Amino acid sequence: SLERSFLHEKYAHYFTLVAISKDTDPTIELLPNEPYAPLAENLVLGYTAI
Amino acid sequence: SSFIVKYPEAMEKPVTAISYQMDYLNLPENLVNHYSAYTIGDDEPLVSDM
Amino acid sequence: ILEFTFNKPILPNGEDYTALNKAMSIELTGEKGWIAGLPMTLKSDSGINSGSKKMKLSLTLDSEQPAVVPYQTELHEGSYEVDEPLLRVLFKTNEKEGYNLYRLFNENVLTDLKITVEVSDITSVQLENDLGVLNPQKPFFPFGPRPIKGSSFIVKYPEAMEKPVTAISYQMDYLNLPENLVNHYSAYTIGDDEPLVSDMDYFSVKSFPKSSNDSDQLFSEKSGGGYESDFEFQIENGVWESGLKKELKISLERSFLHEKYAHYFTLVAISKDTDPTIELLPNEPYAPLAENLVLGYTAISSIDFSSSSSENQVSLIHEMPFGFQQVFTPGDTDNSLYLVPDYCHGGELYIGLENGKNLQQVTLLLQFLEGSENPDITDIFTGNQKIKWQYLSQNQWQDF
Repeated sequence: SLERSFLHEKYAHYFTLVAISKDTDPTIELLPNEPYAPLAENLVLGYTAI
Repeated sequence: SSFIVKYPEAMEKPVTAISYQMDYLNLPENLVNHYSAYTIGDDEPLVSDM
Repeated sequence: ILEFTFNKPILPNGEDYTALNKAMSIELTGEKGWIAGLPMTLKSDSGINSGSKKMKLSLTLDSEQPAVVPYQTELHEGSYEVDEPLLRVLFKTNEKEGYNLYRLFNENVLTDLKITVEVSDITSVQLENDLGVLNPQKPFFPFGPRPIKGSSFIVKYPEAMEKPVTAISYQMDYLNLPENLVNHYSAYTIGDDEPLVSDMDYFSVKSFPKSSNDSDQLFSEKSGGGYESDFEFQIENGVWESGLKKELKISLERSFLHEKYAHYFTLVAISKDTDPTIELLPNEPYAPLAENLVLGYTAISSIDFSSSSSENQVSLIHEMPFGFQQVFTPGDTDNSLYLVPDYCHGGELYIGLENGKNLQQVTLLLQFLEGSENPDITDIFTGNQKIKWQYLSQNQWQDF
């Protein structure tokens, strides 16, 4: 189980604040990147019993 | 949220050890730098390290 | 293509393909029965070199011909214990050439058989995405409608993958590709206005079966307008590399920037330094929609009939005037095989008996028309010569 989220719930809030700033001119480097969703493959299992 | 792995053939036996491996697909070059735009308080990053 | 190698030199005078077509006739087991007639004519590269120990046959089938299928007693009307397709060849004994090839092969032992099969213009293939199964008859999105780093495209064709394939390849066309893929993304820049897509190398792939192409670039220039793709694979000894799944898989190194469109669009629109114009707004990112996928392949088998420890996976059957015989089964070895049954000079009469038992006596009356013989023959069973008798056991003739 996950202890902490990947911040999907905050993207809209940070994006907005940068875009409407009156102190700085937004640049691509200041905008938030889309939050990561951990897509995966190749699951392999092994075991021992006695 | 969670992720569950099941394999009845092993679970019905007197298993002493069990393990698994996975690969990720489209992971960013640096997961910490990826969230540098997500800060609180006096511009302190939510994601400080791995 | 079929090659037959023997211990001895077959002929001083070699033979043209038009000579072989007067001596032999070849048929295959297909969907509706035997495939025969004009489609099974030997081609011009077939023939025999005089001093050679090797005979070559060559046959081709049009795309309009029925499929070649495993033998079925209910369809091909016979009684063979064969679970594979059959290729049958008979000699045209009516002709001098047919009769003479039969005699020439009676003693010249066969040692090696090589079989090569080449197939092209295959369209019934199976296609897959990371999202599922695609319909190849309609324009489809390899790598998805919204491609991402790491997404993939897979081509499968079981008929080839079950054979000792030495080579395999395919081709594709793209549909609504922009006039220039690099100029298309000129609005997508970083740092001091430096383009993310600087050239065509941006769009590259990984081939897991280890493609033989000269670069990893996804698009190749079409001799006409637009782009196509081309993927060639080679298997050095016909042996599929252990760990690969018998599928052809391509994956993307870099995305097509779908995830950035909103960000660049916004920044241009809200600029306080410049007035936005249509030339400054980003174009919608491309999704590589495609069609007309075509597959081709080559596979090769080679059998030394005398060698142990070899996968001699072929079955050999002899055709006889009133029946047949299994000669060589898969996995066998031998030292003396022939393509034909051996019939020596003379005459034979066969009598079949019904309802007897293995220890009973049989009394037979032979009623002749006495005197009805040719009086003008000098070879007439002099001395103690007489007619010989034998019985059949396990397909062998045995003396009483």
